[PDB]
Amino acid sequence: SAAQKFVKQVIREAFLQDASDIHIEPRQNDVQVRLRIDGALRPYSTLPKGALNAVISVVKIMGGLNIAEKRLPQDGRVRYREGAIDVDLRLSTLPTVYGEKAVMRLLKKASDIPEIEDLGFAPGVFERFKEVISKPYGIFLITGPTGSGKSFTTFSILKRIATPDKNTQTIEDPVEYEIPGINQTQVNPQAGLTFARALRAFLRQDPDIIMVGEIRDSETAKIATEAALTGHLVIATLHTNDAAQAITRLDEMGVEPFNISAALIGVLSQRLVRRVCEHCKVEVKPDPETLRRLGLSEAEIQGARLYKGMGCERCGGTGYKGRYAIHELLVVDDEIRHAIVAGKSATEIKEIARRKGMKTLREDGLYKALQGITTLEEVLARTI
Amino acid sequence: SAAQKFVKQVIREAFLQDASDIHIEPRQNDVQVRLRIDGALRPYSTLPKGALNAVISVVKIMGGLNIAEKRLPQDGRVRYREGAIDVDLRLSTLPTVYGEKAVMRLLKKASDIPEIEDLGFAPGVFERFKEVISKPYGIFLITGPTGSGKSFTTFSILKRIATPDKNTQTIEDPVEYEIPGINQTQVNPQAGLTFARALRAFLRQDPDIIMVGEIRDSETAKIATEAALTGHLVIATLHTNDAAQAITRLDEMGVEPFNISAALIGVLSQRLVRRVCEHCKVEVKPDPETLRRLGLSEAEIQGARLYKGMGCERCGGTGYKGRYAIHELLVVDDEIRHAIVAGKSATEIKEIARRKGMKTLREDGLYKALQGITTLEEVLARTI
Amino acid sequence: SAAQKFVKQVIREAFLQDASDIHIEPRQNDVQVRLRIDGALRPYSTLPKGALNAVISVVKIMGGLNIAEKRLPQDGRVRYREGAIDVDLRLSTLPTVYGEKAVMRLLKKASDIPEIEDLGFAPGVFERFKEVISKPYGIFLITGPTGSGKSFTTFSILKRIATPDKNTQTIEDPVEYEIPGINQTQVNPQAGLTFARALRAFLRQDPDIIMVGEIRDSETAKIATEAALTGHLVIATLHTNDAAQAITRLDEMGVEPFNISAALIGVLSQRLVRRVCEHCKVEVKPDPETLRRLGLSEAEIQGARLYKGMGCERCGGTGYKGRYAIHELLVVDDEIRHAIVAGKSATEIKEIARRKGMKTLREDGLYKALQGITTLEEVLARTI
Repeated sequence: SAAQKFVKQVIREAFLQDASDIHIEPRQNDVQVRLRIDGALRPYSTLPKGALNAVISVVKIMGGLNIAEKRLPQDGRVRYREGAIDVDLRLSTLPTVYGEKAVMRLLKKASDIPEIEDLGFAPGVFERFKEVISKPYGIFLITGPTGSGKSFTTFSILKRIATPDKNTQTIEDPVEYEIPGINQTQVNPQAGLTFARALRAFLRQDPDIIMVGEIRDSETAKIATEAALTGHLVIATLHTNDAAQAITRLDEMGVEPFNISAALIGVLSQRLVRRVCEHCKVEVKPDPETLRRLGLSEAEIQGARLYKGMGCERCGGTGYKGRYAIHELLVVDDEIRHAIVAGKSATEIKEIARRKGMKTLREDGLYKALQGITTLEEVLARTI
Repeated sequence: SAAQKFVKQVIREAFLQDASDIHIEPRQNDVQVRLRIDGALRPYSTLPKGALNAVISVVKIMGGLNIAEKRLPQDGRVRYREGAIDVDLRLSTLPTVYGEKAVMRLLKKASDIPEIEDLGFAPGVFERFKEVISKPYGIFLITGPTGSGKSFTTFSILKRIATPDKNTQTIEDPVEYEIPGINQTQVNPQAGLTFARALRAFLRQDPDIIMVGEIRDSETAKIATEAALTGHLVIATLHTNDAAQAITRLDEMGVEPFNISAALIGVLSQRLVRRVCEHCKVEVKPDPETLRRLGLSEAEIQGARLYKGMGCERCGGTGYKGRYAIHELLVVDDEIRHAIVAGKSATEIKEIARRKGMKTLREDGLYKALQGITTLEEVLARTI
Repeated sequence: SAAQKFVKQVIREAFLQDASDIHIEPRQNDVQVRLRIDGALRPYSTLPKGALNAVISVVKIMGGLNIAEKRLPQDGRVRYREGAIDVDLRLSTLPTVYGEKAVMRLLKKASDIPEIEDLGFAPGVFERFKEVISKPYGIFLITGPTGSGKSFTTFSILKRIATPDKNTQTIEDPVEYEIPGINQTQVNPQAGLTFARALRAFLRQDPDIIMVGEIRDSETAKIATEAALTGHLVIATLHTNDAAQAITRLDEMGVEPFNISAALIGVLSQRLVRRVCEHCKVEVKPDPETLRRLGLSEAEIQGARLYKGMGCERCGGTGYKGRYAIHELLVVDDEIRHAIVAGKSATEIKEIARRKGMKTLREDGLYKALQGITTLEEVLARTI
């Protein structure tokens, strides 16, 4: 009874709450049910400990798992739908000394991916961003922390450029999104489709745009670079604290600087900071020391403002609803390319880049705090 | 019975005075019982030879081990109590030509998990420990050999962050702490549920917090870090005698250096020394050879104070009263992150960190001796 | 499965437009088939998504792949020699969220068998080509994806050296490069005539020249090696992406390292770079660091004049007009044979040959970029 109601009730709300994840997680006497909302788990409900196993068996069914294989941890995919609700789930079940556990991660659709316009870049760098991502060929990187939008930006760009005339071709594991116009290839070690193999397949597929879900394999750093040189547009993902580091990372991973230089068109770093919920938005003031570090001066600081939430139903009482992306844009030109071929470091490139207009990740963040998206605190609190 | 009371009482003293282990050994009238309090097998008491069977039968009957079996070894788990103590032990016995031997290991209960404030950090390093482990995301490494205090540090941090409202998924083999609010997977080869398989599921299962009791499987090291890279807060336990080299060790475990860089919030190397009993502390010379080897300053020698234990009864007659943890904390800012992605060694990472003010394991320990808590020599014995 | 209707209409159009590739794109509700011409795609037709699965399934049959196997993707060459439409296709059923994408890359026809002077060899690789092919003993291996002219050149070797004084016999799958006056055999796996089996007979013929159309089978790697080992010129297509890697590749395929070195005399990799159409030969004088990092002799980096096609209504506006061959023949001597047994990296064994006069593909292609034939980017794209 309760077990069947339970699985579907949590899943239904997870989509409605836009939880990124659904948890059915057993404890000593009961099961704590939690939804990952705006990047963090919070309680939803509880199951009786007995209901737990009935519940886990039900989700194994929901994801297509082998219901009989209760010794080994398993996973699969739930095409969970309810009325207008439609988000695939990645279901994973696991034994616990407290009974079986199950979690259903929300996977996404083309309709969840923001337009390139919805990504959150400062307008200055955004127009330059669009100019870089619109290039007929060349390396464009999107790098950084969880939820940063490395994936969403990558796909916002890929969808934009996945026009009738372009083989937008990607590497995902499993496919994260359901998107038309783009060949969303899934990594499959049984087939030999490792990330490096999947990019070898990318070139064999005669592509227009590469998407490397994460450039982990050294070979993917090189293949993505080759792709750029071969006349493909290259979009690839890393985890860096800045754009100059991401270029540096292409060299740290073994990509020759003469290719990075010829191929590179721009590097983007990106991260998430909480967004103030509109239903409770209120004007507050910023910390002037941070603002002085931005170069704002007393002259502009005197009129500076930040926003926070007062709390509302939309934000779950936290004052914030969703998180927004912050962007660093290393638009690449001749001086940067001369620095790259020479083998220059992230610091050396960064100095050129800022002189050339590279609004920094931190700066775009603090800027968005100042433009009313967030607070000059959350920005600082989500980096290293 | 005398044996049952003996066992409950020795266990109480062992936990109360901080033994790592309880040693009950074969002797021809009488049985020698020692407690490894503060690392030394301090004498505790004795029993008639026939007590080897009565007392060990208690160790086994409680452990869940077969009493009659005296040829093959056994290893169990018991929640034991007397006086101020109610704490878990591992229970094991050894087949012996002279009659069995039994030793019980001082596991702590979930309810005994210390606040991070209770881990022995001086206020300075403490605030940094707190700031590191409380980072909204990333991996914290806890390192060292038998006698380092890893499980308390490991679980202390967990106590602070894995509230009942947060999803947590822990790997143990077998379970030591249990711990409502946190899902605890016990590794089970019957299934094929390795630490790696346990984490394979944890990753797909999206907990906020991941804990691994021992990073032994390569895949386990990688996954725990993978989550930590972008947003999960991860606690990992492993063997290393240097906070910066620990980074190198995680690289050795198969975790991509770039993954480590992004994930890592800090590394703590630990060691425990004997605390001097207050009621018989002896202010010492201090010894010039011991001091020379350690490098103590006249500022310390002529004003800070080192003590030895003389004997105060309350110390088991050995002059000491419990372990004093010594802590070497590497705080991972983004310069150290750079060093990591750059492939830098402990020397390079440590030198950057010391240039930033990082206190070494010997500097901390010696301070602790100089705080009048421990002995100059106890510190020396576990460092250079 | 029709599916196949489109597969056939598409293939016919792809050849007529000289598309480099066919893209049967699995989509959300349908399948979008696109052709690649001069750096961009154009749509041809669509199929129902259900037809996609039928496409994937039938193309698997076509490639000799298992139609019943869709737990994983498959790939292979399809002998679609449909009269006027007779370019061989590289089938890659790469799995996406919408099913596998049936890419079919176009592999070239005999295209007349050239003299070695018609291949565009630099004097370095040219004279060495002449030297290597003139031999009575040893394997002359050629690399790059079919369509890059491997077999074009492989058969050029025979055209030039299979004189009335020499016993020549070749085996292919299917015969791709016919040469009048030369005895050609086609494999027949149905009979059991693997390449190895044929080559085994070739050993038995005490031939002067033994051709292998594609050294792909493990048995064949061993026998093709024996083909030369036993005292015969062997000429072969080694279907990999690098001449130097081709050496190591025989070892990768299970060929005794020793037999491989005994068996080899020269390995050529070749590619074609897109041309700059004269009009837009803009002398983008090089950054010497690019050229130096490319391993271009200092003498050459100084004489170097890099180009970039402007794009340029006569290209256009890609910056390029058609393709131009570049070459790297690793003439083999004893330094190379040491390296062959060793299984050295492509770069090092190639560099050894480079100093023998083998303008590496990077030196040669770059030299051609440096003359305005092609551009930096194309060279890097083809030579990294």
